[PDB]
Amino acid sequence: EDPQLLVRVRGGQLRGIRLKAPGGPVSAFLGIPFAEPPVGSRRFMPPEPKRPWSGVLDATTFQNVCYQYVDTLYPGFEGTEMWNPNRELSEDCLYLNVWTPYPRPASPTPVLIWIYGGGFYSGAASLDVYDGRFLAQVEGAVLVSMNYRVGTFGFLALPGSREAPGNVGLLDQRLALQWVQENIAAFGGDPMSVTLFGESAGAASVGMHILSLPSRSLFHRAVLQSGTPNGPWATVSAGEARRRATLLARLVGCPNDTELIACLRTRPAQDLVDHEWHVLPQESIFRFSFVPVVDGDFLSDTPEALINTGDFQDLQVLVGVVKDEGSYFLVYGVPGFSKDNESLISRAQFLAGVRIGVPQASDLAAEAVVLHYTDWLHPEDPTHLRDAMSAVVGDHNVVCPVAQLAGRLAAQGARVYAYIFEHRASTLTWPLWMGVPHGYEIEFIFGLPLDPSLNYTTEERIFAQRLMKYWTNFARTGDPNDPRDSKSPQWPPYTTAAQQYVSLNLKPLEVRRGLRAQTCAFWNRFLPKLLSA
Amino acid sequence: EGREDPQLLVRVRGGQLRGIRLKAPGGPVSAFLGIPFAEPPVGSRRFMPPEPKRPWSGVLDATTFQNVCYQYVDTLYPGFEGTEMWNPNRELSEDCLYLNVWTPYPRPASPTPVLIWIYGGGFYSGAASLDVYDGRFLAQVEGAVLVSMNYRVGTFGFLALPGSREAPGNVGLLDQRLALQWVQENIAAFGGDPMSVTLFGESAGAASVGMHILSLPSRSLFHRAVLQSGTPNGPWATVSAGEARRRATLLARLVGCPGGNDTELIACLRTRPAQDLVDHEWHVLPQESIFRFSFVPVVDGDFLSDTPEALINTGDFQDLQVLVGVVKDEGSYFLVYGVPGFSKDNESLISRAQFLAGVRIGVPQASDLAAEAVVLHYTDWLHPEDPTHLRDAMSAVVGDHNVVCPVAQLAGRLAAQGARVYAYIFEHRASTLTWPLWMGVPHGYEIEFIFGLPLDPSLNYTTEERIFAQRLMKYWTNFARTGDPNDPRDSKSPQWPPYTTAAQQYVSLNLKPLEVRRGLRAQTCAFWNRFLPKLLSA
Ligand SMILES: CCN(CC)CCNS(=O)(=O)Cc1ccc(F)cc1
Ligand SMILES: CCN(CC)CCNS(=O)(=O)Cc1ccc(F)cc1
Ligand SMILES: *[C@@H]1O[C@H](CO)[C@@H](O)[C@H](O)[C@H]1NC(C)=O
Ligand SMILES: *[C@H]1O[C@H](CO)[C@@H](O)[C@H](O)[C@H]1NC(C)=O
Ligand SMILES: *[C@H]1O[C@H](CO)[C@@H](O)[C@H](O)[C@H]1NC(C)=O
Repeated sequence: EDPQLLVRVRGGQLRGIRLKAPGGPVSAFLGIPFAEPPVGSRRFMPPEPKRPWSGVLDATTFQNVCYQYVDTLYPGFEGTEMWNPNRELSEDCLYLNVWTPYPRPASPTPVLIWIYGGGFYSGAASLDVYDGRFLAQVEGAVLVSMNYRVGTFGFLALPGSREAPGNVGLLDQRLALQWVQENIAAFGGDPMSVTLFGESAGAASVGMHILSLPSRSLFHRAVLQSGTPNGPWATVSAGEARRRATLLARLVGCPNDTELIACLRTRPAQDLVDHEWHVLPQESIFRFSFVPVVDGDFLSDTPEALINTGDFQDLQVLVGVVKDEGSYFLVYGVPGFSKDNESLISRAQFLAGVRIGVPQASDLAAEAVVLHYTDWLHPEDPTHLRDAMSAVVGDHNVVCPVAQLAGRLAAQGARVYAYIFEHRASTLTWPLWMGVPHGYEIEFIFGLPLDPSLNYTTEERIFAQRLMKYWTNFARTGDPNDPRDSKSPQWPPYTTAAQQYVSLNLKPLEVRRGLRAQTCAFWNRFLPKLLSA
Repeated sequence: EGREDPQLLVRVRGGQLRGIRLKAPGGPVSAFLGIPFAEPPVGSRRFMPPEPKRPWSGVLDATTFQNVCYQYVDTLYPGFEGTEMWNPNRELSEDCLYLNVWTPYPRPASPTPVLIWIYGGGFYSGAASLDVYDGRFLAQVEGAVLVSMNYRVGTFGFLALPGSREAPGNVGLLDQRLALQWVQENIAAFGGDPMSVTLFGESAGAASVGMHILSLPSRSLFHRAVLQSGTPNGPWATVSAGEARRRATLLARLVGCPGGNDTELIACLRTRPAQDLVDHEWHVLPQESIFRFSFVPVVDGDFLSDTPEALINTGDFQDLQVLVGVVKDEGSYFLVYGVPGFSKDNESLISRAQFLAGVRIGVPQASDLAAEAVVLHYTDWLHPEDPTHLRDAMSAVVGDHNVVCPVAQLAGRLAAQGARVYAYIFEHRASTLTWPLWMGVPHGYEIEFIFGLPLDPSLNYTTEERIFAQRLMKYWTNFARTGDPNDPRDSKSPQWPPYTTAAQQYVSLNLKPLEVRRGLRAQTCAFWNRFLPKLLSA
């Protein structure tokens, strides 16, 4: 019995497992329950604290993946499979993972909590790209990741009902955060230094913890990679959630909110997932059926209203985007696009893709989009049209929401650092035209290149080490700058006046000004005036 | 006769003329100034189409410029050259339908291609007698026959009650056409070739050239066309029948007025002293505005069979050769005539607030939403409050909306419809310019170079400006002669390629050799020419 692998938490005893990282051992405690299994009649309900247990609970393996849709577009293809569930699917999935160095920290150590993305319809903390061992072994961090309910199970809502009040997947996260507050000290973690970080839907979740008062006492800093609580895809109104839930019920034969939710509770899990995509009001991409809902509770108002009026002093936040946010989504619904060819399109197809990429746009607004993104020097060149379609999607859904959030935070007291990630992995399995797709910074932040068997390049390794530095230095301090590197250039804070941000790639940090400034003014300032009138 | 210069005596359809031997720096030229081409449009002829001049007896003295057509005179900066050089330099009169002719001295052996100049000035002003329109340099240096005519401006030229007999509108343009017919009949007696006639003009003169292209009876009167900083399409050059009616009716009220209605109204207007009409001209504009002119050509279904926009979209322009272009800072001149914050006597650094106010004035026809779109497009979002950027952006809104984008629309529409198009941007600021630096190269300041004024040593231009002026004179005349501004022998010199839809090439005109550029302010003009109409159409 290795006494390093033995921990007592408020619920009982755990045995972890000692894992090998290239630099040495780490302690991993995987599959720790933080909630009672949200099964049977607990479906759609807020999570409850895990009841205490007897003896020593085995925490040496990843627990099950929250029940979710599994992608089928490219069966067996690594670029898609890497995001697919790598454990068995179950509604019994409320478990979290903790990595710490071996031996466990002598002093209270800063905590990074990872919240996975996946459009609020998918994801799991057990994926290889979320492997905590590198950050724990190299930077000596305590790293925590939890599972939270996705799809219908996490976000199906009949707003105002007692038995599907919505946002329970967010409460899943929030409960994990309390668990960390109550227990992390036993692992060597410093509960008074907790940094949330997440990507895509995970970034949006982090954003909603910023905006939801009861979460604020459970963390001190936040990182939002490629995602925001504001924006077109991350929330729905109460009216729209009620519409989609009522529609899905009709679709599965169901049938008072109580009775509708009761029949839904009788339904096998896959019966709900089978119809998940069928409740979107328009044919669209970068749109998800069951996401957080403006309930007047977890979200007191819309994210837009909350960022416009919130007070963010004593908050430090790190935000950014990858070079080609939109490319990934095009192969999933836009005619003309495939990963198996260069996806050179016509003007007509670009017009049609915009109605799909901006599904809520009036004829006029879509006209405005096409006219903005067209290169009038080369209005018909397929290579431009292709790259612009990608840009429309990326800017509409990520880049401009990020710039909007960065802006409101800095202006309202927050300390903000912005990046754009521009390195494309040598190992990337997607075609060249997709550039640096949504999601491909993660393997670097988590330190995967340090694994020699992964066949990354020497420079990609040096680069990954630099990113792990920025992230952990940010966790430690709220400032991603190494306090030992006495070298210009430094990473400056994003402000409303200078609007500085840095590029992350193989070359040294470069300071740029204005994050898609003109093009985001179009999305952030002009379009909303339009679609109204 | 007997004891006068036998080279200055010429007969035209209406009678005998005595011209004058002028000195240009490189030699003498023949000028025939103040040749009448129409009966005086005075009395019961005010507002009427011109009647051709009745033959005179004896030798008409044609040694002096004739009266300037009755017009508003600028009072913004009194005694200031930058303003006064455009003001009338002869007596104002409704009796003003005269034309001028410069030819080599002695007159040419073989028939010589003719250039006809149509002055600009918003259709409310102008005169062929101004210094910057002096044909002596082009005549002496290039051997050209140059003709400039006076045409009626303002109320006298463009007041219309559409459909009536007594004020059908567009009579100012009919004055021009009649001068063009005069050239066809008479120019051969000066050594001019009526089979090679090239129109050129700047601003409203440019737009006039455009309208002759679009009007059928004009088409047989010329062969090639040059449009400098102006277009018949665009927001200022025409008005609907309804709008011209409204403006004419309003102006009548302001002066005391009041066959049936229309006949009596116009009859009353003809009892008014010319100055009374001029004094109320600016008061009929629907909004507070710059780059808008009260009395302009009207879309009448006659001279203009439809809107210029419709005509250029749906026209056949096979075998038409056009040179078009713009100056670097089309809008700056206009800001000092209306937009608060702007003056020639300071740097005109404006606030964001002043910019927003200025946009409403420079784009007076815009809804609040359209106005918003303009402000959002022209704002620098890295420096949205920088007074220098807002200053220059104001100038660019006005210049793009009124000139640069209409020209781009015209050029692309013509090139796609068969025309041979050549396009330029004029970027040289005269060393002698009296306007401030901030105004850059303003509207109208290529003209003195096209006409070769830097060849006058007394004018104090630089040596490089002389060489530059000579290049431009060659471009324009080579184009007049061939339909191609390039010198057929000088392949060593960089070439001026035609403007196409595919490549959108144009050239820079400055002290340096020709530089070819692609894209006539393409993104920004897609905004004005494609998006903006869709908005206001909702
Ligand atoms: C790349 C990283 N990403 C987030 C973790 C995983 C993919 N999920 S996605 O939302 O990004 C794109 C997608 C959307 C709808 C759909 F049906 C299939 C895929
Ligand atoms: C500079 C060249 N230009 C055309 C020849 C001179 C005419 N002035 S203008 O029509 O261009 C601008 C203007 C408008 C209203 C006003 F009251 C006074 C001036
Ligand atoms: C320039 O002069 C004009 C007129 O006097 C005035 O409206 C404007 O405020 C002045 N601007 C500056 C920069 O002083
Ligand atoms: C690949 O691209 C072509 C057009 O370039 C498109 O027709 C096709 O749908 C794409 N993929 C496949 C193989 O279906
Ligand atoms: C330029 O030449 C001299 C320079 O002082 C001067 O006497 C003359 O008047 C100037 N010419 C003009 C047109 O200003």
